[PDB]
Amino acid sequence: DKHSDEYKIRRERNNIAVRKSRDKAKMRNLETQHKVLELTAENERLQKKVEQLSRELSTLRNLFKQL
Amino acid sequence: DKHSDEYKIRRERNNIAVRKSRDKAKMRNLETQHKVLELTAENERLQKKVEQLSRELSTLRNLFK
DNA sequence: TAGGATTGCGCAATAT
DNA sequence: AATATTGCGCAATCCT
Repeated sequence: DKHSDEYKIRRERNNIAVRKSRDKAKMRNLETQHKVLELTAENERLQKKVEQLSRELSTLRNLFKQL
Repeated sequence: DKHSDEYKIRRERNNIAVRKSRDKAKMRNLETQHKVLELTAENERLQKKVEQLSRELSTLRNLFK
């Protein structure tokens, strides 16, 4: 009975739930995009640290090897 | 007119476009989530590398003493 | 069995 | 013209 009164309230409740679910998912996506930005900045920081330490170590090893 | 052949083909083509558009968005969102997993693992790897390089530096510097 | 959460899809207005 | 998006909503199904 798609004309019923009860039917309409059931549909209204689901429509409310749908918007809530969609909002939540779209927010989760936005949070995830933010996480990528955050993780990328951290990845760049770590890359820089690894390079710096690698050069420091290579220089020290060369010193010992030049004895 | 919903009986119009033009209408019928209009709906058929739009339904294809709507589905395509929605699949592309779901794909983009899944990739973004994937990148989080990727970067997380990579950052973990680099951190371990940082720690390893530091141990190697310490070991060598101990030779001075 | 009830009832909210998720998901896929259609429609039609609207944008490109 | 034709395809791409998107607000609104139906219905099935998943989850409590």
